Amino acid sequence: ADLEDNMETLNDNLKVIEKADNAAQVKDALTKMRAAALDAQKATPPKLEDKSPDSPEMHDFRHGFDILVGQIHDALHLANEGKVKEAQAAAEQLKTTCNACHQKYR
Amino acid sequence: ADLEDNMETLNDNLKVIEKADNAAQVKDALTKMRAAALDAQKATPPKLEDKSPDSPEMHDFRHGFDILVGQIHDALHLANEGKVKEAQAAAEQLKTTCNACHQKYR
Amino acid sequence: ADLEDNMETLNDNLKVIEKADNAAQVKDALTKMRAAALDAQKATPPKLEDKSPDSPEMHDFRHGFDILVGQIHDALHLANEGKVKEAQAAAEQLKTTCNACHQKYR
Amino acid sequence: ADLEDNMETLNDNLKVIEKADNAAQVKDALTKMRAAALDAQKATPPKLEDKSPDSPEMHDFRHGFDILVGQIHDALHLANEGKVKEAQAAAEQLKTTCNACHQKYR
Ligand code: HEM
Ligand code: HEM
Ligand code: HEM
Ligand code: HEM
Ligand SMILES: [Ca+2]
Ligand SMILES: [Ca+2]
Ligand SMILES: [Ca+2]
Ligand SMILES: [Ca+2]
Ligand SMILES: [Ca+2]
Ligand SMILES: [Ca+2]
Ligand SMILES: [Cu+2]
Ligand SMILES: [Cu+2]
Ligand SMILES: [Cu+2]
Ligand SMILES: [Cu+2]
Repeated sequence: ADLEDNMETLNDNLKVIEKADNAAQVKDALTKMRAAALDAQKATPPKLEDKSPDSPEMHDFRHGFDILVGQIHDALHLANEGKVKEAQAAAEQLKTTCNACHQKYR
Repeated sequence: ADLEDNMETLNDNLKVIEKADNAAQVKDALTKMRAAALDAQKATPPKLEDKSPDSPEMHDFRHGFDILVGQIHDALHLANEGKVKEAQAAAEQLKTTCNACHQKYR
Repeated sequence: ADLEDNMETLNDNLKVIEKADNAAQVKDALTKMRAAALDAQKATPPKLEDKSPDSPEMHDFRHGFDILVGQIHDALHLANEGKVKEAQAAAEQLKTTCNACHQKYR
Repeated sequence: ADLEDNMETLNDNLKVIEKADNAAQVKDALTKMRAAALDAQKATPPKLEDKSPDSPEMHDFRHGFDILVGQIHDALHLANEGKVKEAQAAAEQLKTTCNACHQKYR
């Protein structure tokens, strides 16, 4: 799985979550998103390939995934409580984080 | 200040950003919006007055401002970089967060 | 309050959490800690008093409080599950965030 | 890599850090520790092999690595700044987290 595969996984599972009916479905999808986000975190994206590995952009890029992983964690806790709609609402709000990184680095 | 006063401050400064010509103007407005958003986050809106404090609705309400504050943060970084048009675009994109909360709780 | 009082409030409420008998007590202390952290966030620390307000040091100083606030939120959620023992553990573990900011800026 | 291989990497790099006479070398070693800790967080340890992942011990276990990675991150930043003494100090303080987990789950 490269960065592009990780992004497919994140995108697909956000949709799985908003379509889901029960807490197990949401938990399973969030867990897949967590793995994909942790995987993507070490990647050098195409738009930063020509920058220093030690650049502020690469630092910030990696931190974008820390934010995303943190928020997935909080959503996963809601799903573990069986709070389907609250967990779905939290997953929906990950989109701001997806967008924030895309605006800078995609 | 109270919730509605915070909301007027958010709306007024969005208009200020829209009309701004330089990065200082935008930075000042975003700074004011951050403070308004943080104040608003502690409020109990009229439609949730008779809901419990850790209720799904109050939890969701508070988290809406977390999302808004994060978006202000990113817009403020652009204004800090002297990127007026980019910061204005980011400020514009805030509106979906305003809209989403209004749809539920206003 | 000033920065020093905010710091005493953080310390004192950690003690309150360690000693707590129930979830309400934990929630109340965590809530106080959030307020203290957000107040401290607005302060200029002695070690950075002569630096610019948008300096990378001031930027990082302010963000240290965001990390702390996020961890307080997570702890509050455990208390709200009635998981007092786990919430107490999470609160004790906040100390690494305290210590990290201290190494740089205290 | 498995739990034990990652743990040896962690221990090896701590010794490297303490041996080192320069910040740049410390930075190199901390980077490898960060990768190793993150690769270890996936694991179920022998002593908790009977538990589910959601259990209080396994939740506490997983968060142990979040604490460690956050500390490695802060150490890395001090090394980035060419602060050899501060980074080495931060590194040796990692052991408290190493030991706190061992005391409970090794
Ligand atoms: C759940 C949140 C996210 C979703 C749903 C998501 C979704 C996607 C999708 C579908 C793509 C490929 C389609 C396209 O290029 O337009 C993509 C690309 C990309 N994303 Fe994300 N993303 C998320 C979070 C993030 C985050 C947090 C970062 C940075 C920290 C990021 C960085 C990138 C980059 C650099 C690309 C371009 C990859 C390439 O061109 O190979 N994404 N994202
Ligand atoms: C930049 C984004 C936002 C803007 C520009 C904005 C603006 C406004 C305005 C102009 C009002 C009219 C109410 C009045 O002043 O009497 C209002 C009300 C309200 N807004 Fe927002 N808002 C924003 C974000 C949010 C968010 C994120 C939430 C919830 C998470 C929210 C919740 C509410 C509520 C509950 C009211 C009704 C208050 C009352 O009736 O006293 N707003 N907002
Ligand atoms: C719950 C975690 C924390 C605890 C228990 C705590 C506790 C304390 C205490 C007891 C002091 C000494 C107060 C005095 O001199 O009167 C202090 C000082 C200080 N703390 Fe913290 N703190 C925490 C988190 C933080 C964080 C996250 C930051 C930075 C983001 C921070 C920045 C500072 C600074 C800059 C001082 C020096 C204050 C001065 O000299 O005026 N603290 N803290
Ligand atoms: C930098 C800090 C750390 C160091 C230096 C360290 C060191 C070690 C070493 C050398 C081993 C023995 C590996 C072997 O079998 O050859 C070990 C095992 C172990 N460590 Fe750590 N560790 C650290 C962090 C942690 C953390 C944060 C946790 C828990 C969150 C943890 C939990 C464990 C457990 C459960 C074992 C038993 C492995 C087994 O028997 O399969 N360690 N550690
Ligand atoms: Ca697909
Ligand atoms: Ca939608
Ligand atoms: Ca009013
Ligand atoms: Ca008014
Ligand atoms: Ca007691
Ligand atoms: Ca969190
Ligand atoms: Cu960093
Ligand atoms: Cu929450
Ligand atoms: Cu920032
Ligand atoms: Cu957790």
